[PDB]
Amino acid sequence: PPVSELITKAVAASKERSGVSLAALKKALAAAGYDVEKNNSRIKLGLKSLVSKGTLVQTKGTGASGSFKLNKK
DNA sequence: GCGGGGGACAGCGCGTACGTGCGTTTAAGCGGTGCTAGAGCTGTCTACGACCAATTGAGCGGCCTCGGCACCGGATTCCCAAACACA
Repeated sequence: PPVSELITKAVAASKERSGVSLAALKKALAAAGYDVEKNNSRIKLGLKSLVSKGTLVQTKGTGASGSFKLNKK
């Protein structure tokens, strides 16, 4: 399954008012058996694609270093 | 021993400052010349310090006193830690 679903599912499972950090996303995907080490660069890209698709709102920071929430709009 | 909160450490981004490279300029390095100030050595003779015996008073041990400082309690003050009002 593509990493955009795994990320969206992790952000939905950890839904809050702040927003899953990249470190929490790493932890959730690793707990989901996804190798976050080798494919970290893929994650940053896929995450960026999800922000560029507007599917994730950046709530703090800039780019992948930030916190993110599912764009309910 | 325990609760917790701040700091250490991890991850990311970015932007500019440092490394690499190239061409030009500059002055370091080398050699060579010349001059003279001063370092190094020597002889003299003289004032200056070591040595010694005698004198003595300055300093050291021993006693004694009191005041400066330590201590205690009581009052004064001064930073504190969130909670509140209000943005």
